[PDB]
Amino acid sequence: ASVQIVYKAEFXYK
Amino acid sequence: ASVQIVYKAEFXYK
Repeated sequence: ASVQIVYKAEFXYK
Repeated sequence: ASVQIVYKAEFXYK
């Protein structure tokens, strides 16, 4: 599992 | 369409 952070504007493990 | 930047570790419009 890993930390995932997304910037798409909006900005958030699995 | 919009800019998308992802951090998952690795770090990249659609």
